[PDB]
Amino acid sequence: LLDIALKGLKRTLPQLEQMDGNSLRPLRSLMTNLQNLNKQLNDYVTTLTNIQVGVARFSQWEVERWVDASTHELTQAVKKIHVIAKELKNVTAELEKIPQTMSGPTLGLARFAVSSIPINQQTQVKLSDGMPVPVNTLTFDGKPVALAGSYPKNTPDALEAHMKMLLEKECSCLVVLTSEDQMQAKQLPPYFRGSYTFGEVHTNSQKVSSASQGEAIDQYNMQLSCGEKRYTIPVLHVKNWPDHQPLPSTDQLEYLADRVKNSNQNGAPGRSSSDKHLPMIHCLGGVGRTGTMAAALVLKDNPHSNLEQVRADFRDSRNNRMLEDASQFVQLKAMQAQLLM
Repeated sequence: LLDIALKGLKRTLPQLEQMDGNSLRPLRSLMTNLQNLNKQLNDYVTTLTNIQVGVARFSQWEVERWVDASTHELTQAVKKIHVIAKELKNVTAELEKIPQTMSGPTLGLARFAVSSIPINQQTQVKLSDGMPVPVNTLTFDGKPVALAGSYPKNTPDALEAHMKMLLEKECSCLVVLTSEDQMQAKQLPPYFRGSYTFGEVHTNSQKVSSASQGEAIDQYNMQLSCGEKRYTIPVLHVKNWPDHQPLPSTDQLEYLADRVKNSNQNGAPGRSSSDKHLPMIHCLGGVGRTGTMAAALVLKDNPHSNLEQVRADFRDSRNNRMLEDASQFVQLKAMQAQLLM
């Protein structure tokens, strides 16, 4: 059955690949092959096929009533169709490679390759329009703890997706762990500092002098704007946390955990959208320091939590690298000890 869903996909793709805007005024075939394939490969396809392309869904291509629109409104669709097709070439390879584990789809928006920093599928964040982002909803003991991702890739599309997510998921706060020296060594965008326009989203972040005085943290107030929507999310930038290492003292971790918890902490217990009002955390890779920070927030919510289960649950909801590095795990243990004392 896949002999068809593969060849009939190894020819239909290059068709959409080569398509213009008005060249839209294969698609019924492409979806046929996919429906046929319909495991870890099917969920990958389900996600892609579910991305909205014209206030609808690619798995619809009401689309006709919409096409007959402006030259501009069709180019934005074709461009979206190029992105999906590009991704689908992955399924082509996975079949042509003839599947228990599959990272969620990355529309080239991910900073690091999934082969190095994988993205668990079922917990991968998706926007209202179903566009997947390189972020995972870390969960411990069945409950979502934070949105962890790698440092946003330096591309207008990746940053636009990052900000859209911040505004839509209404994250309690943004927590950046990379130092000024690391940011200025890998050229990470200080997107959380000034004013930038990333697509349909505008961001204006002003430093909060009163709370950025300490020699360890710079706090900002970030105002995001998109259409009729507005949303301000506090930002916590840690400057004294060297990569691949724990904080200078166990007290600084606890302090860090406190300020993160004491900056928004909104969100309702047992809420249906357990995906909202969570802190968005990132260092360079969304695994090391990011994992620790998140773990530290777990101990503050409940200092009894089994740190080994925290680690195992963080690995099932993002990847195997969460909390690698013994150095940091030892500090967590120390932290828990004080909280228990």
